[PDB]
Formats: sequence, C-alpha cells, structure tokens
Amino acid sequence: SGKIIEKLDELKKATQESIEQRKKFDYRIGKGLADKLGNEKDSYFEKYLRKTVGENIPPKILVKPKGGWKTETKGKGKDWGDKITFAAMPQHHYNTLLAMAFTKAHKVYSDIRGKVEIDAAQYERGLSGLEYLMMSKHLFSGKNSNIKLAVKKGETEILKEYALNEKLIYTVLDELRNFHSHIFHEPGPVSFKNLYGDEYKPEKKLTEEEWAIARDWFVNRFNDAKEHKLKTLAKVLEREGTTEEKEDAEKVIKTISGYSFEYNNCISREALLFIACMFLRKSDAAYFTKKWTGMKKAEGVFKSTQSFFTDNALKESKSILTLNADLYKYRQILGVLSTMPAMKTDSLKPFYDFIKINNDSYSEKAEKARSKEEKEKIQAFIIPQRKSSNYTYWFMKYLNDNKLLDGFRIAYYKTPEDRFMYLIHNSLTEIYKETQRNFVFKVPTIENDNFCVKKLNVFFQTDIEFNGQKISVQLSVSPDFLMKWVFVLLITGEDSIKNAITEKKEKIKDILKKYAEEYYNRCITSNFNEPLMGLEASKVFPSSLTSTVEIDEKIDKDKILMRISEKYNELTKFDEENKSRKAPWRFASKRKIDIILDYVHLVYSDRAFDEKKSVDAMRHEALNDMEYMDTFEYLRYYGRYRETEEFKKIFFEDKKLYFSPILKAMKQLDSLEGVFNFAITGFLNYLKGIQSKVTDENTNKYGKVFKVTGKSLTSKIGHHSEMFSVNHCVPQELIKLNDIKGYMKWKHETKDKLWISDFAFIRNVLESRGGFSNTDYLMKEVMPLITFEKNEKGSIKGNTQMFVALSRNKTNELMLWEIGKYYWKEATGSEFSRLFKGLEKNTGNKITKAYRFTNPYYTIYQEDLDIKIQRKDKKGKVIVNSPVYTIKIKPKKFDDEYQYYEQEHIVDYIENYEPKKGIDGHWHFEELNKKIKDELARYLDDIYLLMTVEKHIVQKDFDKYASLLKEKDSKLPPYYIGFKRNDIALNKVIFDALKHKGSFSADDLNIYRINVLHQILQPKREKYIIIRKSLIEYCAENKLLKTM
RNA sequence: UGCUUCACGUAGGCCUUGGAGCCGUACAUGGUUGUAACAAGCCUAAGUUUGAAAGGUAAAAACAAC
Ligand SMILES: [Mg+2]
Repeated sequence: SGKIIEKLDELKKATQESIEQRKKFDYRIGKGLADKLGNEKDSYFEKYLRKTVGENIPPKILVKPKGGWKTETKGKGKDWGDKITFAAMPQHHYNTLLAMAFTKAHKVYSDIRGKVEIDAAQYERGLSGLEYLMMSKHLFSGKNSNIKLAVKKGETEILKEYALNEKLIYTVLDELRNFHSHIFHEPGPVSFKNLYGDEYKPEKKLTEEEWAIARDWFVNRFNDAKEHKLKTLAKVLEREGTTEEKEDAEKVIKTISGYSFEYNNCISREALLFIACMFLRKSDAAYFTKKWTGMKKAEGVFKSTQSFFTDNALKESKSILTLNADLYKYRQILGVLSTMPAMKTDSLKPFYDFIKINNDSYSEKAEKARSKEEKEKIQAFIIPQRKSSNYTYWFMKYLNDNKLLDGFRIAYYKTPEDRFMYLIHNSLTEIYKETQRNFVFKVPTIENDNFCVKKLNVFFQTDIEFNGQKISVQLSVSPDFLMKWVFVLLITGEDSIKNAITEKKEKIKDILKKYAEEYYNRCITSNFNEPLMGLEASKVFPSSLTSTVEIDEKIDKDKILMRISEKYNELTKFDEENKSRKAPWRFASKRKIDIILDYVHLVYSDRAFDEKKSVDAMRHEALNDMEYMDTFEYLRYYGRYRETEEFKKIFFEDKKLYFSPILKAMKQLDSLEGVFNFAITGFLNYLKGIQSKVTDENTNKYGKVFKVTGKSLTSKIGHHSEMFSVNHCVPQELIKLNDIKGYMKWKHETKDKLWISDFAFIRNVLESRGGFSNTDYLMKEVMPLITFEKNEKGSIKGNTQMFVALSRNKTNELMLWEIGKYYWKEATGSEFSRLFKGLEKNTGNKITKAYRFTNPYYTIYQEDLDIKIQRKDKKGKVIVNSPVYTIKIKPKKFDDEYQYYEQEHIVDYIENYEPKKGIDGHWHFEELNKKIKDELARYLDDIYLLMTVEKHIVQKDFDKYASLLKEKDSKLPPYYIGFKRNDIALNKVIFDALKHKGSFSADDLNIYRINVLHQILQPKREKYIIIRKSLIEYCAENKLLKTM
C-alpha cells in the first residue's frame, strides 16, 4: 500500500493547496459612494450584520463637502444626504453563489428526473429511450429539433448516445455540487483530472482518466453559444443608431470576446456559471445571473450579456391547477378580451393605419412626462393589439368542462412520444398514411385541452350503424357550429332543439349522429338534387358531385392570366406585410420556406416540361419526404446547419438540378432572410416575364405545369361517392334557432333586411344581456374620423367584406365574455352583477374615449382577485387538511411561475412566520413578495458566514482532519466536511467552540445549515436570529472577516 | 487575493414578443403526379354593426402510383 499512501500524500498536498489558493470567499463592495467610508472602510460589513440581526446602530455618518466649490476637485454628486445606513448589502464572492446555485440545480434536476421517470413508467440510470425524449423536451429551451427530426425519420440512433451524455453530465453536476458545498475538498471538479487514483475508486467514476468527452461537450456548447452570440452581435452592430448603442455594442462584444471554457488550467468563473445556469430554472438562472453580473435592469444590447447564461436554462412545462382553476380560466378569457384584434381582411387597412399612427404618436407622448400617475393619463389611449384569438379552443374548452362530448372522438395534437410509440409498435400503406398525419383520435376527458385547430376547424368521429356495422365517420365541424351549440347551452339549460315535425327535444349530439347517418344513406343512393333536411341542396354535396361536364374542356388563356395575376398579387401582399414589420426575421417559418420551395419547384417544372422529360423522371429528380424534412430542417436553421457535411451533401451535390436558381446566391448571404428576398424577387420577375407570353401557340406550354383544371367528369361521381361519404364536413346552419324566446319578434322587427342571418339574432340576444364587443368602439369612436376612397358607385370600396368581418368579430366577442361569465359562477358562487355602459358616436375632430378607460374587460383586468393557498404535498397527491389563506393577487402576476413560487415560499411564509394582514384585512401579494425576497436576500450572507467559520476551523488542525481519511478498502472521498461524521463530527466541533449559546442544539445548527444550503425558509424566525447573532459574534471575536 | 464590474439589499415602474437572423407549445407545419374547394379563408352588395342567394380565387381534410 505504498502507492496508496503516496496517493494520500499527493491528495493531501492538492487539498491543502486548493484550500490555500482557490477557496477564497472574499466579499467586495462597489466604488463611488460605497467606497467613501475610508476609516469605516476598515469596518463596514459586521456593522451591517448587527443591523440585520436586531442591534440598534444609528447611521450617524453625515460627511459633507462643507462649503461652496468652484474647481472640479470637489466633483461630488451628493444630492442624496443619507449615507449607507448599513442596510444595503455588498457583493459576495462567486463561491457562495456557486454553492447555492449547484445545490438548487441538483435539487430541481433530481426532481425533474424523478418526475420524468414516473411519467415514463406509468405511460407504458441514464434515462435511455423515450425517457430522454421527455428529458430533451425539458433539458434546454425546446432545443430538440435534431431529435424531433430523427424521430420523424425513424433512425432512433442518436438517443442512446445522448443518454450516455446526459448521465455523464449529471454525474459531473453532482460532483461539482459536492465540491462547491464543502471547504475541505479535493480540487477535482474545477480542474478536470483524476486525483482520486484511477484504480482505487468505489463508484466515484468522475473522469476515470478517459471522460474528457465531458470536457469536449462543454467546449462544444460553450463555443457554439460564443460564436452564436458573436454572429448576433455582429448583426446588431451594423444597424442604424445615434452613436450611443454602438459603444454599448462595442462593450458587449468586448465582454463576450474572452470568457472561454479554460483559463490557465481550470474551468474558471464564467464556465461554472454557464453549467449552473444551464442546469437551473429560468428564474433561478436569471437571479443568479443578475447577482453575478453588476447590471440590475438590463436594457438594449445588454440583455444578451444576461442571455448568454439564460439561453439554455430549463423548459419547465405547464402546471396542473387544482384550487383556482376556473378563476385562472376567467383570467385568461379576460386577458384575451382586453385586447384589440388584428384582422387581416383588407379595406380595414385605414383602420389599422390610423391605429398605428395614433399609437406611435402617443407612445412618444408617454415619455417626457412627470412621475407615474401623470404617465398613465397619456398612456391610457394606447390600444393593445392581441396575440392569439383562439375562439375555437375556448368553445371546445366550454364543451369539455360541461362534459358535452360523449360517444365521440376528438383529434388532438401529436406528441413526439406518441410518434415513438407508433414507431416501436410496428397494410403498410395505412401505417405510412397514419405516420404522415400529425393528429390522433382518442376519447375526450376533462384533463385534455390539446384540441386540433386546423384553419379554425375541429375534427369529430361518429359511429353510425348501417346494417349493424360499426362504420366510423370522420367529420369536420365549422367554428360557427360549436358557437351555436354554446348559444343553445347559454340560453336554455339542458340544451335541446325542435325539428319540423312532432316538435321533440332532439339533443344536438343525436342531431349530428342522425345527420351523419342520413348523409351516408343519401350518398349511397345518389340523390344530390333534393335538399337535405332543411338546409339546402348545395350547402352539402360539393361541386365534385353536383356540377359536372361530360368532356374535359380546353383550358382557356384568360384562366391562366387570372391564376398568374392572383399568385402575383398574393406574393406582393405577403411581401408588403412582411416588410411592414419592425423585425422581419421573426414573421413566419411555414410561409417563408414554402415560398422559396414553390419558386424552385415551378422553375424546375417549367424547365423539365419544355425539355420534355418523363413521368417518373420528375419524381426521382424531386424531393422525397425524408429529403423534404431534411430540406426544411436545414433551411429553418440555416445559420446553424450551414457548414455541416449534410448541407453540402444534399444541396450543392445530389440535388444541383432541382436547387439551381438559389445556389448562385447561397454562397453570399448567411441567413434565412437572406435567401428569402432573392427568391420572392425571382418569383415576381418570373411571373412578370411569363405573363406576357401566354399567346395561343403557348397554351399547352402553361397548362399542366400550373395545374389549371376545369370542372369534373360525369363518370367521376360513383368513385367520388365512395370517398366523399366518409370524411365530409358539417355546415354551420345544421341546427336552427326556431324555438328560442324572442326569435319571432326579432324576425318581425327586422324585415327590411334582405341579407340577414342567425348571427344577427345571436348578437341581439347577447346584447340584450349587456356586454362589450370590441367592435362598438371600432365603429363609433375611430371609424368616423377616417375618410375612405370610394368605388365606381358605392361610397366605400369593398363593402361586403368590410362589415361582415366586423360582424364576425363582434358576436365572437359577445360569445367569449359569456363563457367567462360562466367561469365567474364557478369562481365566487355568485352571478356577475356589474353593469356595463353603452357607447355613442364620436362626431369630432379627434378621439376622446380611451380604450383603457372604456373597455370594461381591461378595467376588470387591473382590479384584484381572490385565491386559496392551501398547501400541497409531493407528487400528484390531493390537498392536505390545512388552513386556507386568501390574499389579494393581481391577474397579471397569476401565471405559472407564480404557481411555482407560491408553493415554494408563500405558504411557508404565511404559516411559519407571522405576517400582518394590513389595513384592508387581507394580505397583499406585493407586500408578501417583498418580504419573502427581503428575507431571502441575506441567505448568501449566512452561507458566507458559515464558510468563513468552517475555513477558520479547518485551517488549524489540518493534519488532524487529514489523518481520519485512511482507506475504506480503497480511496475514500477526500471531503471530510459533511457536518454529520460519526468519529469526530463538525457541528459538534463548532458546538463546543467559542459559540456562545443559551438556546441551541447541534441538530439545530445542522438544520440551519441544510436550510441555508437548499434555500428553504426558516421554521422559527427568533431562533434563526440567535444563531445568526452567535455566528456574527464568533466571527468578530477572531477578526475573521476582512472587516475584522 | 484574484482574469473582472465599474452598481448602496429587497419590491415596484408595458402597444406592435428587435438584442433569440439558430430558441420556444398552441399548427396550411411530411414530399413528387393525377382525382379533391361540402368545411376554413380572400375578393364582388352598404358612411355603419344586413355573415342569406349568387360569381372568381381557393386543396384544409381525403383516394390511387413512388
Ligand atoms: Mg355567403
């Protein structure tokens, strides 16, 4: 054991050198006014510490210039007469933040790994298989595009290698935490080596003198992020500016240029923060980044200096709410309704032009004002512009909450885990067809809201019973059918409708089932001429079976000149609406790539038709499905996938004939936006070129290349009747609002309206109850201010698409708040009794009624909520019997990170501590958050005091501590500090040390140390103050700190 | 001490998500050729909250060859 004991001496020397050199916990304070203390520069920190333990130290430092000055030597901007007052806390060393960050990172990552493990166990140690599919959803900010492409192809080859990599990086993170939480430790995880011995190793397999692949992965990720930030900052640099953000960009590019994974022979400070913020939560990484960096509120360019550490982070998927579920749905509906929608229908272009002019004129008037109360008096006219408008999702959520979907099947979005299960679980063409589809049918439950919205449509499945057979029929329900379903629910409870004969109650699900059966039985026996039920004969049965010509007619030139013109103006409209945006490189991905690919496909099709190739010669020269997926993947991430071998393998070779018009310009520009403007300009030039060559000789020239076809064939009816029978669509007017109280009076009152529909009746009924609609403001306060260019006869151009779309807005808003009102019935137990005022015409030169003061939903969105903070245990267990607390929480700060923060700290601060209820009588979220974060700000101070005390303990008796790590049939872990060793201990050593005590325990000190390690709120505030005061006095006895 | 940060702790302080041109979960998102526009859009009635009927564009969802 001579080599073993020699390993002990060399590890002891390494540990001693590490403790002497790299285990510095030295705090440091800023310059300016903080460094002006001079003599009390020698004595500041403990003078703060006593202030934050209870002692009365007055801030009697009032140093003044004491006179009037003329020279620049005075130069002090001392307009704030108060001094430091020993309440602000100084910057601590990186080791304390790293210790807390690695402990929190190991906690949250072990929690996420355990959750992924139980999810994959119930759904059917490196998380191999679909375990890494969930873990790769979680690991970065959704950066699993290569893994998604691999499971879409079916390779399942990168998953095992990525699983090893994840296991190795988890062990590296665990060893980094175990180093950083302790004082007496080998310098292993900082300078990646094998000081353990490489032969005597009881499953401490950190590196085994071969896992420099962990280092390779670390430099790969660090350098990828570094050159990505260099490219981004280069793109910002040459932008326009007032020579002020140019110097800021120069400072940022000075900071990023540097860093590196290796400094001297160690990982150094930046890469440790990179690993920690990679393994942390998003808010935890942001907090540790803004504690590490001196910048408090990052603005302009400097967000990138934060973002360098917060680019990866963790995903943190959505949370399942159990107490305030309906209140959260009400808040979401109100947040949707508090915003002006952005309709893309033209002839509303002056509306949004005036909206943009008004908003740009008032956002500059928001500045150059005084205080915060006068700012809102000018900010109140700025109209928010909405994001989503998911009317179909909210309708289907209302039908899901009341369990109105029974005996059905609803298409839901496809997950990568479902794709992998379909891959491992396997007529081959049926499986190939199901593989291409991105939706799946399953029985709807309450806890499922992944509804498939494909161009505002939803998909249903019905089980009609022709001759006892179980023929499943897919439908496609229009968004104006579910809206009428919600109306029939919301007017008459226990919904029913009556038909033309015997006037029964028809139970709309049974109406849909009978309609599917009747459509099947009518398609099976032609009958496309008679009307169906009472709808029409042409509102069902499309033009493939109704209108037909016996002989396929010759394609005329005017049809081609119309198709070319409509494609040209559609491309021009897209180009103008993309150039109108402030950041053009964020608009679309399915639309920008498809324009380029349709351009190259049309150019290839013309070049291959005029050269007269074959039928199969087109297909094998084109892009296959896997080749399409590769093309879309390498075009979406063109800045990342530019220099790889696959890019030049599939683009510059193997496919040079197809991609011919773009390879000339692909060697100059280095972005997706670079290869988009050239392609759309080439498309416009090509359409303008071939528009003038559609003479009668070149009629077949621009035929099958453009896919222009006339009407159908008479013989092609029986084949269509066997494929349009299943998978047809449901029109919006299948159900009739005949027996609703007020229908006949409305039809009698509105008789000189020849173009009326049931949506006017829905508008009248839901406006009888009172409610805003987002369109009364649009046509009574902003509309009369704008002058419109006329038509040849009409006073406004584009009438039939101007008002109708507005009506298509209006009743939809009158739907949505009604649903929200229902959730208030599920929230407080009482009806919504607030009265809403009407609106009047403006008839003035300017606009006087502010959107933020006249929209009632925007006023409700800023006024309080009720909540229940009953505590929750681990896993998906039920709420335990605990006292229920109510606080006043704003609806804005009611998102998912509040749902994490509440169970993290708010319940333990309400229960264990004793807060005051305030003037109102209920707690407020702002004061609670301020008190919790103020009580957690001193926590790294606590760990600094503990580390200084332990360093002073282990610096003496170093041979005594080293002699009690001999062997355990091999090399032990060289760390001794664990505060619970059975031979000599360390909490007992501090317990019988110079710690004065009257009410104390060694177990209490261990509990306090575990709490300051893991950032958990203290059980008793008073005992924690006693421990803090004892440690402050013990540190001040031996002159341990640099403040002595 | 040190390759570091210049800032006196905590909470506050909103149009179009610039700094993420390579993020992301609320979907026309899996290709070529023929058949496919009932559903969803987009244009055509109106100085006002009239989505009917009609006339063009329009391929979401589907069938047969690779
Ligand atoms: Mg119509």
